[PDB]
Amino acid sequence: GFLWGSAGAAYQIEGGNVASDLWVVEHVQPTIFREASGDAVDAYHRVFDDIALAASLGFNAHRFSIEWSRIEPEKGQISLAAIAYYRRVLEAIRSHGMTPVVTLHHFTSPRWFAAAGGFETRDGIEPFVRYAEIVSRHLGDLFGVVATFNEPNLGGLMSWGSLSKQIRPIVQASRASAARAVNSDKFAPLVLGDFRIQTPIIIEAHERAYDVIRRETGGRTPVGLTIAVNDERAGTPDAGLDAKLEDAVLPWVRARGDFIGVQNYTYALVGKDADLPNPEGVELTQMNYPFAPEALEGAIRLVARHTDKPIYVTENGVATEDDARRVAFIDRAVPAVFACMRDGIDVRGYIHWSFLDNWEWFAGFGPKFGLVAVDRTTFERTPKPSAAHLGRLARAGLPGDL
Repeated sequence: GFLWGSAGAAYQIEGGNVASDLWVVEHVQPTIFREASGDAVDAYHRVFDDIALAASLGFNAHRFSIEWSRIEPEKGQISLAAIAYYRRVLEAIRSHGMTPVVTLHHFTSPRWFAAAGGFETRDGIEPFVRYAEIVSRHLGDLFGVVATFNEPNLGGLMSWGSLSKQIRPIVQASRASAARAVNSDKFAPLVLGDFRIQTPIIIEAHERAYDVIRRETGGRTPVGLTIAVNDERAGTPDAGLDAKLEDAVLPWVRARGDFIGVQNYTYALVGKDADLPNPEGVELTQMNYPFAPEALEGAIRLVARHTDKPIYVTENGVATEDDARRVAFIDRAVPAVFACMRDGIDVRGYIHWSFLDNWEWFAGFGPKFGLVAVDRTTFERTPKPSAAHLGRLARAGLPGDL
């Protein structure tokens, strides 16, 4: 049945991911990271409590990522302890009646992989595939739904914003500093790589990993990818919508796969060659883009205009210090999904970002996306009202129409 879940990503919640490329990036100059990820919210130790709490809130699905840097800290060196740890995670999700939604790659890579150029060179396809195979061999029988890559299209999507053009040389500088730090001519974390180079290479790696995963799970597990999708709206009559979609959406939607994971937060006003500034008058989130749950519908519709694949909402949420606003956002976001399904669009789940307040990459711990707050001295969890709220929406489930 329809999935009702919460989401997290390993690097943003687990803590201690020293083997991951973004750690090196975190500790060089110049600095693009506000704040070290460090311990995040210590979900490495608290994950089982989090799973029991999620089940208890009424969710039937649990999205999490497997951190490749734990499984393969050095090239060709496989951590059986990390594989067993993630198997305990999966079995804990199953034990509490939930469908595991597993992300194999969520922005970060092992240091050596970035140092070899990551996905900016086709040499990067082979290791990922092999990684996707190993985990599939060891854990595949417990997978519920599998996304190979989380938002590999983010670079192309945000290349239409002004921020990315302004910060770009600082990002490339910290890349070069990291490369020096690891004694390499290259350091290319996926989320810091050039989307124009990476997009076809990553797509190729996804289709190969797709075949391998389908093989290792006897074709019984949906395998796909997730992409960031705005509600893209024409901001001037000569909007570059066609070009932006070729840059950021269409190649990913057209790749082989069992579904498209739609991850939407807001709308974008698209000019001729770049996005337009935010319309002022309008409420923003901590991420400094408009508060807009209805955008979800647009996003879904957008994807449905260009594929017949089933759609999962693998991320949807709001960064705010005021949880009442998240309650309103959710009360408007779920009916948007329902509208899309009433028009025959095949949506198969709604997964909220995020379960916990966690480390929001460059912005640090500032942005509060979670249904559950965390004291980062004790790592105690305190559910916000929205947690039990969305829980009750999950129990209510689909309307009679659907």
